[PDB]
Amino acid sequence: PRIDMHSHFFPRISEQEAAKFDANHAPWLQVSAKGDTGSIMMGKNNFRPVYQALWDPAFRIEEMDAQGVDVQVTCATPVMFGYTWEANKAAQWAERMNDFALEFAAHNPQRIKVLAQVPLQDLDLACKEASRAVAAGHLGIQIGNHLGDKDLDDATLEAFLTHCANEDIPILVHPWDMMGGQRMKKWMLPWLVAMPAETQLAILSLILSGAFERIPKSLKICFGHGGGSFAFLLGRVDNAWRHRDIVREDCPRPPSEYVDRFFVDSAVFNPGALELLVSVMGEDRVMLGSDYPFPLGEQKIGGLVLSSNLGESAKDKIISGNASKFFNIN
Amino acid sequence: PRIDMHSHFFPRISEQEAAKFDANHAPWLQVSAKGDTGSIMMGKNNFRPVYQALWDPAFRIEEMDAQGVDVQVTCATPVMFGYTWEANKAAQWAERMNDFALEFAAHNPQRIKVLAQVPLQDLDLACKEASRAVAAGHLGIQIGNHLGDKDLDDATLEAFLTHCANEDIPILVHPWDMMGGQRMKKWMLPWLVAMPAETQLAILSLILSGAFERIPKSLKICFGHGGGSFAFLLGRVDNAWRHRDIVREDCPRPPSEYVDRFFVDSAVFNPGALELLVSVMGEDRVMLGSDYPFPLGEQKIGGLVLSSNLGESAKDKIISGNASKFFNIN
Ligand SMILES: [Zn+2]
Ligand SMILES: [Zn+2]
Repeated sequence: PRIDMHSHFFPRISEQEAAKFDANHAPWLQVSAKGDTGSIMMGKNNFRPVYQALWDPAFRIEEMDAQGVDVQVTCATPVMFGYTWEANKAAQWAERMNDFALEFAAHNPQRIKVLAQVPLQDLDLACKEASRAVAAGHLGIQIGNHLGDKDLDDATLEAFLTHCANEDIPILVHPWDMMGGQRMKKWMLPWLVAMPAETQLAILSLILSGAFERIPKSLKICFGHGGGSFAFLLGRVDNAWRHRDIVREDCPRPPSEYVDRFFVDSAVFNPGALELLVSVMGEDRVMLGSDYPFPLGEQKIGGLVLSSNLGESAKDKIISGNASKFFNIN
Repeated sequence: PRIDMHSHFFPRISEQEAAKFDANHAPWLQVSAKGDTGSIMMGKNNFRPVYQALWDPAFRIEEMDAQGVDVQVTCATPVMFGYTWEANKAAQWAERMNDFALEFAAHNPQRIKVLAQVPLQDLDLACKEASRAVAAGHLGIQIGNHLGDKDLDDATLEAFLTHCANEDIPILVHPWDMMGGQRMKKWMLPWLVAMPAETQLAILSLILSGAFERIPKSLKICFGHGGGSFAFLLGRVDNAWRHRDIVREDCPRPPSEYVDRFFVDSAVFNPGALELLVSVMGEDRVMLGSDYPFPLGEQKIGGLVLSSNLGESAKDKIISGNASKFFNIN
């Protein structure tokens, strides 16, 4: 069988629905002109054109059959996170969005699994929504990689991971709200430079802060897009750790030794990069993920892993065996 | 023989010398307490502790003998760039610094080669200093990777590369003045996350802008630290280019096809990363570089390349043959 554990949905939310939370900032879906083109909206302004597989589970199931994807885990589009909003408002938003998700999956719950969002700007609310959404059927949580200037080393965010660790709740960390200023205005550079940097920064924030020394081993956590550039730049991190005490101050072992504490998806779009990723992380900690249905995703889902020269025992863990164990899927 | 083409110096500049350009912003060297520890200074404030190999060519030659480095190409520490200063002031600074460099190399010009800086905030001055410094003995130019929000696609910076291309002047691009805001305050994250991102951004700015379609093939240009994360994230760039017209708008061929237009050093601190780097760039376009004498440099210069399983014909191009041809060294 074949699991795709990285994919997005966006719910059919009317403009009126969105306007009851925040007319200016709550995103909604406009399936207009000829109803296979939509645009995520915000207030009266467009935000991103999207296509119908983002919102239509019946359509999506047929693309899945075409691709050969038995089970697809899917979760919020990051524009739905709402980490800027007032806490209680965002906890209500998260709850709605996660009901939408379970409604999306209900069309075929055996083949469409969902992960939840949480109102991460309030730790108590966020832990509550995580437990409630997993009880209601979500298989885990998807969070953005940072909360403004708080990166994953910040005690609030570490405490959220530790809550999920203590409840067997898995987490997918997705880059979002990208660093950069005004420098990456063309050619989708934020997605090519800032996004992998964001994800590396999140992994290094956990490692170099010594967060894995405090977070129980039971945490199941996965970083999108192969972990960004993390695996390629790891030798540079180890070298810095061996030669500067300020890099060692909170991290008592070589940084590269902490790759037995997390997972990455396989979406690196290159056979040599995949071979290096599996060399660094081990065949047990890479899961097939496509970023479906977005353009910078993998158009032939699983094609990179299947066409590699990894042993077939490795190919089976990545396309299937690892995400069965990680999310608890049959 | 063995060339190390990435290394830094800093001149014995007094505080009084620095204060005649700018007391607050011009950096100077304080070889104090016990004269093998110095600190780069700025005004009355410290900036970075450095050790004597940064400023002492006689000392440096003995470390070179110890390491087995026949020829070392060295260039400014990026804090000496002065890209913020008023143009004419900075052109005078650059000229002084480049005289210092030739004075540094004069102690053994056959084994110490120098690259120059330029006052990149004025294109006419910058082209003039490049030609004058190469005529006086520099083997090329080292520039920072961006000038504020102008990245290498900006016409000013492309015109500077094109000037050097048309005069057979080689260039080393070094990351500096790192993106990030207030998010990377600990554990030297700017050097681990922002620096490789900066260098990838510089390479992608040339490729995706179509600058290599305008810059003559004669340009010899090298990017520090293996090109940052560029080589690992290249498949992700190609995928984006195949699937979004805005990524193609200025770049008429697949981005990965432009790796025959530039060079990288070999400083990636990991055998798998080096193998992938040589797979992407080819054995002809990677040059041994150490970042000597800094802590995040390679402590056993050339040890990574020599201990690899590259063919010995590949090991010879990288440690020696490529930088002989790139800088014109015997
Ligand atoms: Zn995604
Ligand atoms: Zn350097």
